[PDB]
Amino acid sequence: VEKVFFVTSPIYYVNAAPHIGHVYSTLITDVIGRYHRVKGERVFALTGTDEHGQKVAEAAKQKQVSPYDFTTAVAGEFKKCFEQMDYSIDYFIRTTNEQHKAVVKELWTKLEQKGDIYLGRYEGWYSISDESFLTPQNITDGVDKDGNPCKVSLESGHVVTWVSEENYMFRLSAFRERLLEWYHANPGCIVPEFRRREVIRAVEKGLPDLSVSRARATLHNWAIPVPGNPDHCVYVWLDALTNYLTGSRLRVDESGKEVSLVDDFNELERFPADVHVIGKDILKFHAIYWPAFLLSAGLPLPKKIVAHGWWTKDRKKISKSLGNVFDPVEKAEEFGYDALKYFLLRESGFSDDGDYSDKNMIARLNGELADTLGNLVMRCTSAKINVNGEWPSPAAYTEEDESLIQLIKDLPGTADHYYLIPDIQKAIIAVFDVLRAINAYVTDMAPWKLVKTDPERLRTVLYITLEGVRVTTLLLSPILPRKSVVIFDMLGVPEVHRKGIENFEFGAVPPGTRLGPAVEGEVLFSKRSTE
Ligand code: MET
Repeated sequence: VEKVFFVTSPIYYVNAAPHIGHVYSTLITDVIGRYHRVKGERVFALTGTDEHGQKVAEAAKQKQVSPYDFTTAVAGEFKKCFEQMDYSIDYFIRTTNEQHKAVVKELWTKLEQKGDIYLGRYEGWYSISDESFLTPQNITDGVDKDGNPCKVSLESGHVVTWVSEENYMFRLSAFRERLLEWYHANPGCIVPEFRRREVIRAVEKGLPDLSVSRARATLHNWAIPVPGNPDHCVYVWLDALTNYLTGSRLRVDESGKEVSLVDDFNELERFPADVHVIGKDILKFHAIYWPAFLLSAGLPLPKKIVAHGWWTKDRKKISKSLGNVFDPVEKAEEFGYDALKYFLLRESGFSDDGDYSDKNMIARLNGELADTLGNLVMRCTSAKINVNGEWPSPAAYTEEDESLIQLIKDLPGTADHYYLIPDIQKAIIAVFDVLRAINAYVTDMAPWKLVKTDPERLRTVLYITLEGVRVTTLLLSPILPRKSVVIFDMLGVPEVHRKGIENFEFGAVPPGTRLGPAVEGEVLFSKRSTE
């Protein structure tokens, strides 16, 4: 089936200013989308803010201003942050959006008409901070804003409160068997595999029904009224997850504003999501609740959920209160935007909780970006080595030559598979293995000596090196969007050859193609010292 490739980030709570986690989640969403665009597919990448709920309402009361004003301000900080980060997200959705509210009421009504919503009670623990229902097994003793004996979440250490309310209940218990068939029928639907095994384990045990409304007073009336019952507000998470459906139904003008909400998702060809990017902390909502609502509603399920780990800086937890900040915009202004993105995507894979340090950041920048990639691009474009500033016509290939060409021919297929898992770390590693090999070959052939000893041999070496750099750069273009463009400009690659699977093939740029012009004292990535 040919559709718009639909990739999403979570929509983030606006209780506080944007930080590394949100930037990271959205970066992953952005990269996946960028990769599919270079394959020449239609893409719709979505991000946004989760604006209702007790959490956010209470954060706005502590700042002493109205929820409308608070949400709008912090939403503006998220937008500015994501604009500053230089993503290519197609739409930014806000749950306060009036068209989103409409979609929630449709979905709610669908679940009701299906017989999957009844009036009951929830008597149990709740984490306001995580907007999450918890069982006694998932709580323990801790301390509060005072240092008094309270209870807290085992998942996140946030304070939990006991809740005893008449609530509308969704019949989650009835979807155990269908969710299990879904996980087994699609054994790559949740990534990484161990997180997938976690979900199955939990659903195997049993599922209780889920509260999907709350008494209106508890939410400080900052939520979507339940259709036909204004005493209840819709569960912030049922509201939030619906953003994926809403976004799938919004037509967006060139400027980025929503102009229209279609009746049927099939109209825009986006739903269901091909990949939901999320953090491990919200897996249950996406892998258990969401598919269950969708099955209830008769809507198609997503194809993949990819769930990633948390970040630390210098092996310490990130918190401005604890005196350990990690400002991405600041670190990007220092070391470069593409470099920072590279590091975040290279340093840790999804199954791990990565660790930033200035030490390790400078090591990768210098080692991989400058010494391996940058160095190689300057060599094959240098006036010393490439005396005509053109793509030379290759002569006969040696066996060594071919060993390298084979690695390059194989690289796209391999990088492709990793991008589609998705496993961006392994895609990057694959590309740089090929880059290390090209460097080894260039050291080995010593083209600088060939300039005078064997010009005919130089043509071959130089052509392979150029083509290896082009192909590796193309495949890195979702990771280094701006730098890939500089590289292609230096290689003088025509625009048409900078995307499309046609240009994954070795030899797509003809000999005779002219290099771009040099600039006095230019460098791709410049090295930073070890303080
Ligand atoms: C439907 S994704 C909701 C995610 C939630 N607002 C968070 O910040 O964790």
